[PDB]
Amino acid sequence: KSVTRRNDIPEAAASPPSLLSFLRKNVGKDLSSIAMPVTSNEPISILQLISETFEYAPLLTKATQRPDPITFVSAFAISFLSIYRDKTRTLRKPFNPLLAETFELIREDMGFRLISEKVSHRPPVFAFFAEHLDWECSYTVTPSQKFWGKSIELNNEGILRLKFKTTGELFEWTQPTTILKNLIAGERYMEPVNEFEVHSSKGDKSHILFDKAGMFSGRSEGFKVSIIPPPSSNRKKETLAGKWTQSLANETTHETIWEVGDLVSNPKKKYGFTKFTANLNEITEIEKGNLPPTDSRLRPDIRAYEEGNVDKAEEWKLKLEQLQRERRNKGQDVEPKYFEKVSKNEWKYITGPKSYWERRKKHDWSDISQLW
Repeated sequence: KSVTRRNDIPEAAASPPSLLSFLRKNVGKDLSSIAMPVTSNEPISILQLISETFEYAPLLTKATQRPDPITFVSAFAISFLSIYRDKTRTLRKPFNPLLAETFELIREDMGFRLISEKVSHRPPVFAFFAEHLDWECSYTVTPSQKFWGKSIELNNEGILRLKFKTTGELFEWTQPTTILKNLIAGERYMEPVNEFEVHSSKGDKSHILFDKAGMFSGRSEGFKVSIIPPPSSNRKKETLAGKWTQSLANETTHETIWEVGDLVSNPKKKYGFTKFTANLNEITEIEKGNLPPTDSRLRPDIRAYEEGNVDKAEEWKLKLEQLQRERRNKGQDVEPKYFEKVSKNEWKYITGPKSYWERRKKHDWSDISQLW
């Protein structure tokens, strides 16, 4: 089957405040814990933002059908950076999810479904489990940030664990470090820095290096990928090259491996959102009447903000934060329901009759409290 998606969002209803303005007043605790006006946000939650990691999920499906899978897994690993191609996207940040807030994403068109939940508040920890007939991916992540004096370093702490359900081959990697520049003056923007590697359980390794730029060459957009197969294997060494803002190709054959999709119309007025981003917070026939009380699509502050009702969005943002603080101080914080902690910095999807997907089949949410 299929569903018609909006592929668009209302234009931003307010001008973007300056992040630096808040950094100077909160010298110490960074962003995630700082009381920010709703105007500093974009209309999605962090769970929805991280779900964009799967915008190009078909690359994973293609990987399970190719002899050199790490080439496509590498493309997939780098692809998420493309959401920042329109610098407008770097002006605001997603809403901080509430503890126990969830976000499901079923994309029949790409053959996968994803479920996510905020499993810890201090520090923030988000758990993700994406499944396709031929692959699945787990991720326990904690976003982090540290200003270097003029620029801020952004990182997602946690290993993305991909598993081919066809062969069992595993791939792992930590998302690359990115930097937010021009916080003082000019047009703010983000760019990846340093390098990172993707590792296969079969020995293969991929080394991704981003071009260095920090004084003239403008925003760094290019990168190179060196594929190194293990010895005694029939796979050979290969190199890939491209720009995370546009495409990636095999340097030897010049064959295109990945290309960016579309942004919404007039993106400068719509947070620089991709069509995929614009579709994250939409309730379609897929979700209607099937969501637990905790889905990000049900948050009133995000919804009001999306629809341009700023004053109401601010009031709701404060209200949700206040309700959570009250629950917390009483020692009555809500416990996550769909993931279980297996170790330090590692959560795992709970299977069984009370799993998210099993509950969804029968609207079994009677034991799920209303966070707002």
